[PDB]
Amino acid sequence: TTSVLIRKYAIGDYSKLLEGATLQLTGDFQARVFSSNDIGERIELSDGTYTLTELNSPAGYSIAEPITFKVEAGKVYTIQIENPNKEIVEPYSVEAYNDFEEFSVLTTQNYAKFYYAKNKNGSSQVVYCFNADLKSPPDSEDGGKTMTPDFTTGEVKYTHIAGRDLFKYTVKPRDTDPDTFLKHIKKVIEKGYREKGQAIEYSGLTETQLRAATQLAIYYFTDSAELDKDKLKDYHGFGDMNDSTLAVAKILVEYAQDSNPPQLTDLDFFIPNNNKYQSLIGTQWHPEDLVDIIRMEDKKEVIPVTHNLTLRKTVTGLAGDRTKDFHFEIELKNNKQELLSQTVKTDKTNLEFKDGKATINLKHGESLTLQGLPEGYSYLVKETDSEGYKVKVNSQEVANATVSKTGITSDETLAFENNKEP
Repeated sequence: TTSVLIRKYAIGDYSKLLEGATLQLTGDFQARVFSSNDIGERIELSDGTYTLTELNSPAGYSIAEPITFKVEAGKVYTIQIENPNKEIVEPYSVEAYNDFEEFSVLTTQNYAKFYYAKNKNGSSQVVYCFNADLKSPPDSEDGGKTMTPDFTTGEVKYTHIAGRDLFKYTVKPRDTDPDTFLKHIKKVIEKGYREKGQAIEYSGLTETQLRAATQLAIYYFTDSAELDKDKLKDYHGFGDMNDSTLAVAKILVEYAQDSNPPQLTDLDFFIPNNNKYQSLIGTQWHPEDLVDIIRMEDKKEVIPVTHNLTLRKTVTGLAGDRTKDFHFEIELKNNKQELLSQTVKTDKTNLEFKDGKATINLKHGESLTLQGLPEGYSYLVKETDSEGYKVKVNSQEVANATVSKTGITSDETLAFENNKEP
């Protein structure tokens, strides 16, 4: 039918898959639980809608939001967009190098940034550094036949993935929208230097000079590099770029930023197995070697992208009924103000939200913590059966027993007090 690989990653360090996560794949097919490993969980799936849930995560990491995806006619979709995560079956197996042997000046000195990635067939494709400040790919003295290993982590090999969802690999990006950023890169590669012995459209310019201009045009978007002679003179040896090349670097950026849509549909991308080394944007595209990855990312819980919402009830006054269930109507929306129809897990029994709404009940001294709510979410909680009582939420008189909060960036607590004097 259709092969997929479940891969767990850690946000911010993709130098290895995150092992030790307990995962659960559910179908709308026998549901199963498995452990995250170093290559990915290989699964054959029939057409249908599936859900991947993290039951618990490794020490240090928060529980990730469940991924719901859809298999249909041999393709995978995430919930409906085409699966943006397509990656080689054996990760950190593709060799990329820096051709230390190759000499071609920028003005007075060797460019010395001739980065390549070896394809399955043995050929090399021109690649560019995606992280200006991180280490260049392994030096090679024989055109990619043998590479210099890293002293600490051994041979630096790369996972080959599709260049979709590239925003999250950038250190200091100029753009704020991931789509607009992917647009910008695609178009720089497009009018930049892609092949050895290609026609150089721009007069009075070598292959290595267009190559250099292309690289700087990537840094423009990936690391907010400026295209100014004065500010580049100690910036990674780009002070050896003549004014003719810099101008072509400008043209590439100005083409990227114009409204025309990108002509290239996809590009190869490469991630090293050492997070001190830079990721690499390819000039070519090899969908043959890529399979569908259902890719889940765990965030460190010290800086969490999800949050807890606690509701407590307290009954005060001598006439208050402490063995009474008060009922609360919760309405949740996401970052983009869409009503959440999902399963919110809790410290007690899990809560099925429908049309943004879900109802709970609490007696005096009872509480309930809704867990794993997304960044920037909002609530609207009403106590529906407040008749008779003077209700305070977080010690504030609320005539209608209804309280809201939007763009929630942290844990919150709604401590309801239900007073009733005699």
